[PDB]
Amino acid sequence: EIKVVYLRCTGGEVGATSALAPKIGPLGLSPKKVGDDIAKATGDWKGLRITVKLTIQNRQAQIEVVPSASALIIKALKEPPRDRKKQKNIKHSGNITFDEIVNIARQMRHRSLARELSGTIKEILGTAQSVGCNVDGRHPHDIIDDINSGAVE
RNA sequence: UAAGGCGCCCGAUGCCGACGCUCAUCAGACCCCAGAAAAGGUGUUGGUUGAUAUAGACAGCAGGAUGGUGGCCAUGGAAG
Repeated sequence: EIKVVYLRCTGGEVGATSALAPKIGPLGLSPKKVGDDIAKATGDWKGLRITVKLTIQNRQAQIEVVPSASALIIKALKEPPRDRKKQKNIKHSGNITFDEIVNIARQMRHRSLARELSGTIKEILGTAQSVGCNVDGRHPHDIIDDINSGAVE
């Protein structure tokens, strides 16, 4: 029977304290094989958590990845992924390109949960500061960039 | 007449007294004088000052009460 389950996975980094045997266990597939297939499928994040769905069947489960608007910004921030020790105050420092902002805006538009494309850029800029980064100036300046200099199609 | 008094002891309001204030399960009641403070009261009576009201109050009841987002630096999970 077709069943969907949502897992806030670690991504490519394989987890030791797993919460996968509580859910997939009564469904049928080996939860250690569950943890191994998810870590191979996401891949390109390798440092980030993604809320991925698992469209499971009776014989084997399959993988389809759903990135969030906050999940796609930290993806573009090319930072070196570190070791397990996880040094404190990792809060990111860098510059994001303005083309990538429309790239999620077109991606959020295809996911079809938003305002028209003009309104998509503000709800991704409203989360860019929630990611904790700036584009040559924070969203206060981007409100200035939104009005009378809108690069919207 | 003074200072004191004038329900009764106890002489004098047995004034058609005036206007208020206060309810005390510890009421209060006249210099020296014989007993109380800080603090507090949505008890009640005054005031002071500043805001709210046909561009609609204050309660009251009944309705949205979400959303990018189940935000992330993330803690096994924290999605108000």
